[PDB]
Amino acid sequence: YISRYLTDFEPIQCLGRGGVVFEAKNKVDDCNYAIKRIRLPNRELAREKVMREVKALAKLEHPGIVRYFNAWLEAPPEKWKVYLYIQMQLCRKENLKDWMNGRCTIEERERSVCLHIFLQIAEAVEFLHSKGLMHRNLKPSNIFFTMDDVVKVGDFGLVTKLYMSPEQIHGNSYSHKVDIFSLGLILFELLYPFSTQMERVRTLTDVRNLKFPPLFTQKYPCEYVMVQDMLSPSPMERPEAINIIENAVFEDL
Ligand SMILES: Cc1cc(NC(=O)[C@H](O)c2cccc(F)c2)ccc1-c1cn(C)c2ncnc(N)c12
Repeated sequence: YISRYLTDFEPIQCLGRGGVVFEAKNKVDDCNYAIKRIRLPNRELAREKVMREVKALAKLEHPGIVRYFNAWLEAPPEKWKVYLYIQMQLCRKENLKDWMNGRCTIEERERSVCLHIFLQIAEAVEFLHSKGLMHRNLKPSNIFFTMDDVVKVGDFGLVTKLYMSPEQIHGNSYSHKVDIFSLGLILFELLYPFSTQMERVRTLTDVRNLKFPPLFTQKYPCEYVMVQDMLSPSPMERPEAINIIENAVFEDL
């Protein structure tokens, strides 16, 4: 037995860890892809549950969704069981976190470029919600850029907490509102740069509890009302993905 992945791609490196994610140039077409290797569940309703998802995911086409290419199953003989591969468009190694941690002044955070980036993330989330799907992984380490500076939501589907909503932590991610919450923090962190890791944690932890820096509440007064809405502590209160994109602040960017 020889595995499909090993014959057809020469691996470059590992990009992710949690399933594993590799970089690998396909030999036929000579382009480098992001490849997610999941070890599958051993049960026969846990297997089939997943395989109904890869079917629904592979149908997704949107500008904020990393471009899909292929999926295939393998089952090799271990030396001492059944891995699923997903070939996805490779993305720039510099994610949203990197981008933010490299621009720490109000000046390097232009109000125009920031709202632009955020809208794309919001529009991608609108799409997924309208398809009856939810992200549940919105956070800067997992918001990406394409070679051509297009923003993409990161990995989701196929089954830190500072960007998780409360219910998500102690509950069952119950509603698609958990994504509205995540967007709130992300919008703030874009418009209010940090100096130190401590500052970031202390201030986000506070903004989870609606304790905002007054300098922010002054500087961006509209944005403040949005981030408040998006954080409304009773889930059912928060806006819908659609409502956020239709907010006045997004007009003639
Ligand atoms: C591994 C990975 C997977 C996805 N999967 C999906 O969106 C989503 O599962 C999906 C599947 C199928 C169709 C469909 F529409 C959507 C998105 C992003 C990355 C990614 C992570 N890391 C660390 C990366 N590093 C460089 N490039 C990268 N693509 C990545």
